[PDB]
Amino acid sequence: NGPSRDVKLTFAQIAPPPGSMVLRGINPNGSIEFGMRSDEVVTKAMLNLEYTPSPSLLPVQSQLKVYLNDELMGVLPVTKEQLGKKTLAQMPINPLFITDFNRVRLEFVGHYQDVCENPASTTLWLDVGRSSGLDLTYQTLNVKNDLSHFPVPFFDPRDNRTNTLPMVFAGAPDVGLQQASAIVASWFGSRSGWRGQNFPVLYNQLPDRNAIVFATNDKRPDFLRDHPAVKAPVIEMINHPQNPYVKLLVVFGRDDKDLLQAAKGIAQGNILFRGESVVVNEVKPLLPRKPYDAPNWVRTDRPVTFGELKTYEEQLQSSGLEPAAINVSLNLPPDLYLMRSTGIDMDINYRYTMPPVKDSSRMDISLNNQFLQSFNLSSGKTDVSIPALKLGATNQLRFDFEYMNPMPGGSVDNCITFQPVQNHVVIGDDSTIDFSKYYHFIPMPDLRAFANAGFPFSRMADLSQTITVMPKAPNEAQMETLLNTVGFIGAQTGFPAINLTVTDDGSTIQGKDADIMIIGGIPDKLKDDKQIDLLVQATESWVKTPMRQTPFPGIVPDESDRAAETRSTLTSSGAMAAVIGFQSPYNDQRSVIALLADSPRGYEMLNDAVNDSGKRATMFGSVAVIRESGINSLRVGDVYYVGHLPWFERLWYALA
Amino acid sequence: NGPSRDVKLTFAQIAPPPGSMVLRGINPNGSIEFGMRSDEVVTKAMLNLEYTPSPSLLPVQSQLKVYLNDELMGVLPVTKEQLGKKTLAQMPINPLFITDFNRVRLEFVGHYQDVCENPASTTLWLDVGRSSGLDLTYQTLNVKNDLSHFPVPFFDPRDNRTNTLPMVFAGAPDVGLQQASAIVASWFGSRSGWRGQNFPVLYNQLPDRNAIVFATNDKRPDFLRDHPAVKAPVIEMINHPQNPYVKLLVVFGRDDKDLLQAAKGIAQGNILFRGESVVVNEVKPLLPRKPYDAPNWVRTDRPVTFGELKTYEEQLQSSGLEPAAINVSLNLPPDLYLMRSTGIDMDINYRYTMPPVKDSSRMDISLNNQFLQSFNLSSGKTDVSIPALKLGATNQLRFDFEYMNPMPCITFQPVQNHVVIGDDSTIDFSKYYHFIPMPDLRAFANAGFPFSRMADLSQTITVMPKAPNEAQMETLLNTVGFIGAQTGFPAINLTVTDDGSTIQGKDADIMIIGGGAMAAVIGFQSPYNDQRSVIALLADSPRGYEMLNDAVNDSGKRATMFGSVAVIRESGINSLRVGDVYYVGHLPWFERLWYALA
Repeated sequence: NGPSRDVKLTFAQIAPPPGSMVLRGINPNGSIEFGMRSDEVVTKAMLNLEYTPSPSLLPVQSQLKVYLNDELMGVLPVTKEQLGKKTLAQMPINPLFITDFNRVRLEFVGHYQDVCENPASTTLWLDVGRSSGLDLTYQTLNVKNDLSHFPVPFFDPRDNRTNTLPMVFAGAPDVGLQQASAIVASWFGSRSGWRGQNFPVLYNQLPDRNAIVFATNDKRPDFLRDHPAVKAPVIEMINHPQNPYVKLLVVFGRDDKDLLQAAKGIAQGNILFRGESVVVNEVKPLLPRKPYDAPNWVRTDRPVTFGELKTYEEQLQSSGLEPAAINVSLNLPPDLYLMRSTGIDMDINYRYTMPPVKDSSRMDISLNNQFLQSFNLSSGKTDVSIPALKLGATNQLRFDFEYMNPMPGGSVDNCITFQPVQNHVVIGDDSTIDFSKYYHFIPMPDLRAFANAGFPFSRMADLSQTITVMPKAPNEAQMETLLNTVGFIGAQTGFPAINLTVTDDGSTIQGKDADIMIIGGIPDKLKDDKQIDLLVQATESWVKTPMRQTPFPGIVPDESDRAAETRSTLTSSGAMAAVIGFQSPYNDQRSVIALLADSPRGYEMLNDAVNDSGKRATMFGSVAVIRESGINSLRVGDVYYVGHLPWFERLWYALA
Repeated sequence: NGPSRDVKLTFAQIAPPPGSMVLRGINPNGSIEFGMRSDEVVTKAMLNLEYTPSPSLLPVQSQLKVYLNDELMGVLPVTKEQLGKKTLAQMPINPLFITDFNRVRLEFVGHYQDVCENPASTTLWLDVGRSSGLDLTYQTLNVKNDLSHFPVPFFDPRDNRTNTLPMVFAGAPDVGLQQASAIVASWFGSRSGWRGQNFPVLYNQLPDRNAIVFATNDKRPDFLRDHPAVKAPVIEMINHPQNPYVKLLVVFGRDDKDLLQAAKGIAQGNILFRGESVVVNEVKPLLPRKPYDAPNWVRTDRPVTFGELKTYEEQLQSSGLEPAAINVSLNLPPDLYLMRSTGIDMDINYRYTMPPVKDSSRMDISLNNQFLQSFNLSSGKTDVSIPALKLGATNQLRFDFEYMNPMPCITFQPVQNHVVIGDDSTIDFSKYYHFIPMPDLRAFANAGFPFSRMADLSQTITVMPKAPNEAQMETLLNTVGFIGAQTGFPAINLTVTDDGSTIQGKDADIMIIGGGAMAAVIGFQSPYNDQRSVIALLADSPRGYEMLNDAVNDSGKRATMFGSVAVIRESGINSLRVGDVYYVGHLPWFERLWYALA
């Protein structure tokens, strides 16, 4: 009935970062994870395995077991012909046991002797290659047009892929339509988060996937011509006119103000979505946002507990003979002034299963893949000071419990066989880390801060102090750039950009206390700015190169190194794009971030760089050149500080 | 369909000859690391091994495991016929798992008993001969003509070999063409610093490899007498007319001024390179270079943190059962005055995994394989003083963390250890002075110091013959590339001349190139300025020029150059200190008085 879709899930993508897995007698389990959308059903599942059982393995006694959601799918005994050789195995997977979240676990049973044997012998291994995969077939279901499960058909949280959500307009959008689409894109990005954002833009065209359609009583796409006129903003979930398995979210309104009201209702009142059509009556902003109040950032009004940092329950606990590391994500306001702090105070309350005798078992605390401190297990609330030099906008805290498991072996005459006992390790939810004793002071421009948190615009999570400058009649590429650059900011903040202001004149921003975002090229007034270190015309580009580009500089800007050495102007037909940042001429505390492209291919490259988190993480400094090869960043230009340092700190640190 | 290249690698750790690599229970791992050029793929790979397993090993329980990027390529179980005898075993390597950086690991699983096994038993060993290695067959690809990867096909950073980059002209170059070629060679040497640099020169002959072609409207090579006339300096990436795998970079311009502008654009504005052709419109300098601002050298204006000495992240940390040594490279300007103070102060912050009980675990600090001082790991700050007499050449600072790994029969899984050297560790060089007697060829052969005091070679004039030969251009390109490699910066402001009358009465250093085979390097004081100097690169025969270039590009030969005059002949390299001795610098009066009194 519904359309089908064949996917191959290679172990290198859905496995631990190495991709491969060596199953031993002491660590016999290894799992892969995959989810299923609420509008899809698996009709055919097959697990292809490429593994090499160790020689010296007893053939029929050594086996490899495959589990799906703790249900046995089959067993692969190690035939004598397979000892020490690469083997190809096809294990069918029953679709009746596939649910929203699915774990496929490989269990290895291994024996090398008919007599006394050591489970931890290093000769009992079976490594599964990363070329192994899980072939799946998905069939789309005809879900009913109910506005409950509102995001589900468009963004499904059970799907870990990039949320590709097309947006359909009648034509070139006006300022109000651009603002409403930006609000919707920001909300969808905040919902999708780490999965990624992608908003293809179609003008008067029906797409082949689930999409959002913006319509007005006057300006509407072709397929909505027969739709009756509306008296209020109406949100309808209708079927695709040609594909009943494709859903359309039609945001209909009398005009741009009605569409804006509907977008705000989507952003702030989606909990009341029901039926097949909803009319938005009024959204009342009772309370404004405060600086640095993004839901995805660490609160700075009081010490934050580890419970408020975990994203899912049972995250701060691990079990097993060798328990997996515990990871806590620390997201901070990018302008936290930590250049002077000796260290950040962190009180850790950790519980573990004590080994019977004193050994070298320990718990290792690692920040951003760097070892910080170690605590011996054979020893309440421990005080740990983490240096602030390596604290960025996005941080990862890892707690590794290295266990030396002393298992007896008896004597030479008489052996003993033991059953290993698993260990339990817990990091308490009462553990706290304090970030409330620091000020907001950053050496702008910081394209790293931009690409990591949208800082100049995410200082207010609703983007109320941000103005976006767009061309008069933007095309699909420019609208895609705006939607993607708003969606990724929404993803980092966790809050939709309800109060974002989009302008077109380019001169109304004069004398306004707002950070500026430029998409369709720098206006004439700001084009002659002396702080711009990179400008891209249709085919002519010039850049300013710093005196010294240290690969790993300290947090101190070192303005002597950042001084521009030479300015080189080059012209070519090859595509390029750039993101630049400079001080606003109208306010010393404000900033301007401009996304520049010279061609459709340049816009494609810029959009890909914005969408890809890995490509974004490579942006730093003041200018980020995007080419076919990749992204190259320069730390060039003047340094201006945004924030307020009280005179207490300045006087205290004047005398060291 | 392209050319193929065969290489043979050898295990990294191995041992000094005539030793061999032995894998034991403590660390049964042997690794081979190699990088891949972006224009090459591996067509056939194979690991040849010559190993002698211990005669007291359980045969089939003991195995050899080969990994490639943490992917098992195969296993080599020990056989009863192989116990105590030399065994030759081959293991194919799948090219599908080869990436930019590759690691081939040999893992040893050893067993001598069924119960009560001691991992530290002396009977668990596997000797691997030095003849064991990896046989690879690279194949050259036809890469796209994109300047976004501008240096990739000419100088590949992932290539560890010497970068041989032929330079093609149209004839005897003029002064402007010489200057532009020198700028380009300086930039390429700067990009390929610690690896060798060689720039063969051809006058009207296309080469068989990647090359840089300099052409003007009036003067073109024979194969370029079809390109339309250009109205601006143009840099173009084109295929070789008879070999689509060779690739050429064509620097086309109206005249020598346009070629110079294109060279400066290559040196500075390479971040804007895109497409198959770029047009350099204007390279406008804004700021000059201060002395001793070469990026390769340590800062002399403020204390240097260890983070700024890092070439890659995670260099200062190491993990494992026995963590590997941590190496920091220090390049010092070869004029610091260290005849007054005892040494150089160091502040070191290091964190480590504490052993469960106090033992003889220690950290060793080594300077150029010379043991300096050991510290004990038990409780982490540390203040050290380093004597400084290795100016110019690169210095390796090694931190070796040796753990005793005490034994708690009973079988246990060993726990890995983490050692970290802080990025806030500080070494100081800002509060010193610049003073050494200039007429030393060691300073030249190590850093190009008289000319490298300014990275851009602003205060340097080069004198060349009227109609230079291929060898006469090659020596200039080689020396400018060597200076660029030592500095880390292109020589954009280098001045070349054809007649010696311009250098009269100029406050700038002079580098003269002129004339069985004899090659001589002469250094003496500049007549027109007491603080300047002149280094002459003289050679009579073309063979003499060739051996001079070989000496200047060979590190071992450069290490045998000292004094004021060096003479290069087929019998060897001889250098005798002749002439007077004078000093350069700005030593204060009271410091001079204190030094004289001391």
